Amino acid sequence: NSNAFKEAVKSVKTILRNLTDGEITISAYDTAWVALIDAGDKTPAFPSAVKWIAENQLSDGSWGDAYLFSYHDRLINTLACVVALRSWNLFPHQCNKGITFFRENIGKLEDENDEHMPIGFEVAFPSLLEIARGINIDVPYDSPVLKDIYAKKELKLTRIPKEIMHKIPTTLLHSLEGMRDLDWEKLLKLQSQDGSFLFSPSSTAFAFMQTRDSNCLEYLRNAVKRFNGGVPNVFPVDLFEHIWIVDRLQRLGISRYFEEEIKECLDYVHRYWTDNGICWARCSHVQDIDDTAMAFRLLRQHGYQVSADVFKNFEKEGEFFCFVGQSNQAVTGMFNLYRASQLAFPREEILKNAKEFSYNYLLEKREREELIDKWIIMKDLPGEIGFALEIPWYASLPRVETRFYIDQYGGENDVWIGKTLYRMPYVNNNGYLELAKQDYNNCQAQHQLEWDIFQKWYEENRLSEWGVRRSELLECYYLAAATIFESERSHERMVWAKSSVLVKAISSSFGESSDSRRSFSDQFHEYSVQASRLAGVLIGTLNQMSFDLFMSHGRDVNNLLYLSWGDWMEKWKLYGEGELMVKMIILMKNNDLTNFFTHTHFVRLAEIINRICLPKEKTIKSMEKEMGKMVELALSESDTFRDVSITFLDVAKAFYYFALCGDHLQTHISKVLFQKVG
Ligand SMILES: C/C(=C\CC/C(C)=C/CSP(=O)(O)OP(=O)(O)O)CC/C=C(\C)CCCN(C)C
Repeated sequence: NSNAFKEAVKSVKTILRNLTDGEITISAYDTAWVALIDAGDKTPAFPSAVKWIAENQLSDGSWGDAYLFSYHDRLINTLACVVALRSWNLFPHQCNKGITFFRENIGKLEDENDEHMPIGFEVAFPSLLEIARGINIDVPYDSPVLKDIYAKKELKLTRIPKEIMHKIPTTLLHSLEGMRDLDWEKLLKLQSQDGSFLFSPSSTAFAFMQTRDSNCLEYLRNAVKRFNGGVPNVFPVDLFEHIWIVDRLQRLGISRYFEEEIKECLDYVHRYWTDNGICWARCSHVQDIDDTAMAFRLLRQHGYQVSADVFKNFEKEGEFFCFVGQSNQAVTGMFNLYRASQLAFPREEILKNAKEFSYNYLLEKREREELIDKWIIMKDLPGEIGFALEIPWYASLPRVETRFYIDQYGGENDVWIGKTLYRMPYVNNNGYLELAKQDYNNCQAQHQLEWDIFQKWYEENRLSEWGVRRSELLECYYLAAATIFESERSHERMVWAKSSVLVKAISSSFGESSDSRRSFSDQFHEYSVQASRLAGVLIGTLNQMSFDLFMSHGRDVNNLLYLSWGDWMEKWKLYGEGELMVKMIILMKNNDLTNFFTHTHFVRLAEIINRICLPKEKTIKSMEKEMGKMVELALSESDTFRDVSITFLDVAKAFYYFALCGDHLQTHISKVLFQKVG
């Protein structure tokens, strides 16, 4: 909580409060199509788009992404801008430098092995070349590398279902500028509600040139105004931006700083949610599975009511697809489907099918070394997918997922792929990463203090002689700290860790028979020599914890502590650790939620947790089924009771993670607790 830290938090809040239709970089290709429009008197309709072009040429004469050089991106943006400038006979200094760049680099188009192909390049690029030849621009139309691209365009055009494109909304509307022989009377019926052709400024500019439709013009006027002459390759991106910012702040481990602002963002997303899902932009007649899956997951996680029926439209013969009627299955979309499918409730068959499909799809891509995505160049997509394949959501503890994501997140260096390369500065942001590194390291420093205190407690109480090994001590501390990690929740974190250790000692030391258990239970109330000693350890520890909470927060929970341990002991002697830990955590909270221990919803959750937290595949699957019921109950909870339901889910996930991964935790424990980020 340095001043600098607080100011950084305030800067992220200012971002969140001020989101509108998307902070997205300008596409020179799209700006050039806007700049081509004739106002009606043989002058540009948008002189500020022509100015943008001339002002934003790169020093080598190209246009495009300055920080990620791609021949495809540079050559299509540069050709478009030269066509725009030459068409009006304006800015010849820039126009000629662009022609020089094109002449010198066109032969290099295919030089980069792993270069990602801009969307629609193979139709859009030859189309621009034919415009350029029409206005007599002297570039090498006969460059040898250009034989195979032109062949591809005619092939693509014969495959497009052009009659369907005129009847129902499809993704083809985003790219009309490379097509010929269109029927505008039909296509105008498919205009989006903001005047665009599927949120593409270039496609909309071409439509306007062919139809002079006023609603196309208003979409363009609005975009050119917002971006001071330029336009992006897709706009708006309001839903994409709202959803991805929430996802990134959550995964980076810093979302608790932004609770109010995140609620407002998700209220916005929910306002535009529909029974058919969503795309990147509100109020669309085309939806996509990546936006739909991300919004579904975040809305369900935050307690909004959403139906898994939204996914039905994307399913075909047991497989799932990014868009209806297209074969694309992007790694990132299927990753986001896999994440969403894990929030399925027991009755949601379509998500069970989606979970199987997307898990197996990603497993195969990983095996074949095809974890590469058409929509984005990321720092570490294989790392993200690898973690998701290895650690299901039911086993994913907050600090474990965050510790790995902070090393995967690309910050400002990720680049998205549209018709041209683009950036999303409020999704992919180095300041978020710096805040996340600082916060992670600050919490980790506190955990290291506590780990020293905990080892001193273990040694002073001689717990090694009551059957608790050093390796177990570290596991108990880790599961608690990786779950309840905040510096201000030390009391909850430490009561869970110490309680779990004492249950192990008591069980190891007195759990063998009914006599041994009675012996211990009697000594607890009475406080056989041995049982009295371990009993005093337990009692001393409860007293210290309640005293510390009283001195720090004024809350007296002593009687509550003893009641809960008493209840656990009764059942143990006869024959429920999950429920004991949940009560302990709730007791140490800086408020009073213990009034809920009697509530029907508490009792229901307690019944389920005691079935998860058992005293192997079959056992894991049994736990998952019970987990599924807990999730549905917890996620459907009243706001005041939310903290309690969250606690049940916390404890259960720690148990599930241990059951699944507990044979080989060493690298996770080291990264989470003992290796600083950065
Ligand atoms: C309508 C769009 C693409 C064109 C249609 C498609 C899909 C063609 C791939 S089919 P193909 O395999 O044949 O390859 P090409 O022919 O198109 O080059 C998407 C525009 C939106 C964005 C850029 C925002 C994405 C935000 N999302 C990441 C969250």
